[PDB]
Amino acid sequence: AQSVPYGVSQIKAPALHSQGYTGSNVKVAVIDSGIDSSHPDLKVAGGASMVPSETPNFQDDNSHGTHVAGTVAALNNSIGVLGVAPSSALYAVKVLGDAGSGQYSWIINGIEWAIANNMDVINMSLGGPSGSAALKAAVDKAVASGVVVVAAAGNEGSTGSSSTVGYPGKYPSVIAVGAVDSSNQRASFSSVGPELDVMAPGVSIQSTLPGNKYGAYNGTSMASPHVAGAAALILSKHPNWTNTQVRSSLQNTTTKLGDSFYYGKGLINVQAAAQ
Repeated sequence: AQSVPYGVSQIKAPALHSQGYTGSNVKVAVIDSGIDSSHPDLKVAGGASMVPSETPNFQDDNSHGTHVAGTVAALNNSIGVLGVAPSSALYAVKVLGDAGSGQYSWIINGIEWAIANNMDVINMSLGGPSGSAALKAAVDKAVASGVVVVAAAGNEGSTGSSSTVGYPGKYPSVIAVGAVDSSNQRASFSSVGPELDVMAPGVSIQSTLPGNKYGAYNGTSMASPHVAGAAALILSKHPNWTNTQVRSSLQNTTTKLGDSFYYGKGLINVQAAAQ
């Protein structure tokens, strides 16, 4: 029937959930490649595409769009699983190409559109080994206005001690998510860096998949979605709170996991950060 995903209880959205807050009047933009709107677990509120050749923003070939948009917010009924901002207003913003189309200029005008309709929560479960002057220009802008910009830190590992968190995650106005498992070990593929902010549910995180389906993925970019929603709902309770009031209540309440550079602050606790 309907199933609670191991990472959702493990941070504790459902403490906030049975408290009544699910992020009804919150919006998370899911900055990926799509979001099937005929998926029985998803209610998408709207969005757009920033990909030139891909009309529908509600066409996801690459499958990750939908996958991600499900730790964030699958159903509330008797089918599939259980999202973690299960009540958000969710904005399908497309900037990825099928196959994996990487145009940085797609990425930026994506934050944009996001700025322009008042997004409260921003989620980018992408990034790369090179940056760009603009990227981190905008990146500043969304938080400036008052958006909380949340990304995947990235899926490298070590390479000695320098740092494999990628862009826009490395740029400090962002909350970069490292993956842990249910035993709060950091996943061998989770990037390491100074610039690593918190740790989250990234291994075998099962979510929504097109054609009446669901499935599971290992990703610094499956954790990144837990993280974004704790925040919704943080906001749902303290909807008056600043974009910064919020980062703060997030950095300083996790669960400590292990040295800062594999783990960051450790594990994000929705119930501690919420109140």
